[PDB]
Amino acid sequence: RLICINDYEQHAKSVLPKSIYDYYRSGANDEETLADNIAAFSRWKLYPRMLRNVAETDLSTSVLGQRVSMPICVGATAMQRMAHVDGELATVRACQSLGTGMMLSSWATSSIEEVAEAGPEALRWLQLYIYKDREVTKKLVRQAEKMGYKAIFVTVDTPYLGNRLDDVRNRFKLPPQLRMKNFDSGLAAYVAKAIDPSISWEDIKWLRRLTSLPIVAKGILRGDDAREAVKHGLNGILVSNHGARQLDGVPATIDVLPEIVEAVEGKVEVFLDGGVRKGTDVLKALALGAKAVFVGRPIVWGLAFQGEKGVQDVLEILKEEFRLAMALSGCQNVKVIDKTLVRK
Ligand SMILES: Cc1cc2nc3c(=O)[nH]c(=O)nc-3n(C[C@H](O)[C@H](O)[C@H](O)COP(=O)(O)O)c2cc1C
Ligand SMILES: CN(C[C@@H]1CCOC1)c1ncncc1Cl
Repeated sequence: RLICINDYEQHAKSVLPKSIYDYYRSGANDEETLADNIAAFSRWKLYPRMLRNVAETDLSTSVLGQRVSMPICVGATAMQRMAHVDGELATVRACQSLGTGMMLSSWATSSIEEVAEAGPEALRWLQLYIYKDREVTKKLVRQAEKMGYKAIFVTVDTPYLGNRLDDVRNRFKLPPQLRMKNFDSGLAAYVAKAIDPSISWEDIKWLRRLTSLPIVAKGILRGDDAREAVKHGLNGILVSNHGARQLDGVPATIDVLPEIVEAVEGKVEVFLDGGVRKGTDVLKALALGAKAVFVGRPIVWGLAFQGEKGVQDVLEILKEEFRLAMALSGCQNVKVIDKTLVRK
């Protein structure tokens, strides 16, 4: 049956209710950036070196000083219990098995404590939204700290929710038995009531003062903004267009990655998400300077197939495709993945 990430999506479309599949699949508006996040990877060509001795491939690396088994981590995707009854608990258990890290949504269908209890040994980070209620926001940060999460990924590209046309058509809502457990389109309305469209760099200053955990700015697409994040004492940039779900017609993340890596001058780690489906996508991102990549939708498709086992399968497929791509390119380890491997 399922031997690559595309097969898991096709499986998920066959088993999920349409409204849930569309919620997960959709991009904003005409979905131009959604297509481009994938197409852009294909424009970057690989220039492999031969005869480098690749018997001993080492995929291991580090994210914000913490060791991981591979530069492939789980990104925040809301409401995972819609895909499988065990939701985020299935995901964290898979991450612990694989030795990689999980970024937990602020809009998870499982709580910060529940997830730390299901994956105590797993590397775990919290994705944070700035709620208009700063007390709620602070409590999330404090819970993350108490529960052994290792970083905060603050999402900065969502002052309002993007317009995903299928969600509006299907009047998207959570199924009845589920809740966001830490507290038109139903989600757009929620965001407008709950999430602060006023946030500015002053609020980044507040958050930097609030916690000593590493903080990564998630959703940066300009070099100037990346340089402002470095100025504010943040510890990494996640180059992201929010899975093409926010402003449509922004570039692919793999296309803006080199500008952001250049802009930060090595002062903080730069990560990428958006369109990662294959081991060669991971290799291209690392050649262009990313430390690691995050995967969103592929994880949800793994849950839809088989909960924890299906998440483990998806991560193992990406791991083995990445191993093979490194080997065929002449790369023994991630430290030797260099800029001459790629050209557009
Ligand atoms: C169904 C879905 C739910 C998402 N939920 C969140 C969220 O709660 N918080 C967040 O910051 N980003 C959210 N994202 C954005 C993801 O963190 C990530 O940027 C994106 O999925 C990466 O692209 P990919 O799906 O092509 O791998 C979501 C993405 C999807 C597809
Ligand atoms: C044994 N494998 C997996 C290959 C993938 C195709 O057939 C076997 C590897 N082991 C060490 N370094 C790299 C690789 Cl790709």
